[PDB]
Amino acid sequence: YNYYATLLTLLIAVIVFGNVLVCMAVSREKALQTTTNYLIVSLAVADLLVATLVMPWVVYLEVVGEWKFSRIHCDIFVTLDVMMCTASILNLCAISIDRYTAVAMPMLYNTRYSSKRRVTVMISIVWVLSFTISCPLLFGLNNADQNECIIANPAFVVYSSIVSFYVPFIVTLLVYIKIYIVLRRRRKRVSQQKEKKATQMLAIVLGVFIICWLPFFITHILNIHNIPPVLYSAFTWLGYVNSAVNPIIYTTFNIEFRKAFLK
Ligand SMILES: CCN(CC)C(=O)[C@@H]1C=C2c3cccc4[nH]cc(c34)C[C@H]2N(C)C1
Repeated sequence: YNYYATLLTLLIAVIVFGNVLVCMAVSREKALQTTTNYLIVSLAVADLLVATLVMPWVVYLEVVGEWKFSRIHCDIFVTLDVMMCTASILNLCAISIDRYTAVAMPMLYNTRYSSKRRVTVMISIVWVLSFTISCPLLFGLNNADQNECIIANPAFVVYSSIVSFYVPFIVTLLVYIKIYIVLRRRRKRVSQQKEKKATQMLAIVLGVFIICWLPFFITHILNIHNIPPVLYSAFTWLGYVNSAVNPIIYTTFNIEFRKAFLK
């Protein structure tokens, strides 16, 4: 099937274009070099690595339908898929925690020396944790056959799905609704279109993260404890589309990012 090549190649190109523009914008503009924007750059790097390393072999699987490369190559492919997707999800959770620090710890957030240490620790933790989650697949824990490159371990699927998605998902959800409650509290305590804008952004980021990743993981848990395969593939491609949409929703609304993208 050569019909998948076009569509999936445009998806890869869209992801690469958006994340590269975010990285170039943050690097070039001195006003944009802040620690929250460095968390955004970490998310963009995760998405760019998804598009560059992981997705091209996923296109190969769709086109050829069978794995005609080495078995160790298949192991690298699956562990890279898990690692980069987990890194993207954990970067989203880190951005949520940073935005919470902005609202509930305004004085500590403003301090440069403490904020640098916080963000360097968060970036290190998310990347190390994604690597440690993905590493057992390198050990031949996956049981793929010679023809096909897939993950056939239900136990690893459940255990990695939990730590990689569910608890960062619950944490991000609780953190964002906490930010919403604090925003409403200060709105009651106290032009005003910015206050509705903040609500819009929280709803948009939550909705994108729910729609793109939740169906895939819930389908995995339901499967491991029948459903057709085409929607399974589409659910995986939705998770990949998360990487396409993240650099839009996390930068294109902010004005300073728009100026850099125009320039
Ligand atoms: C069809 C077979 N493939 C391709 C290698 C998968 O199932 C991939 C397995 C994933 C997976 C399992 C378990 C935990 C996880 N966290 C993050 C991901 C993940 C990414 C996720 N990708 C998108 C698909």
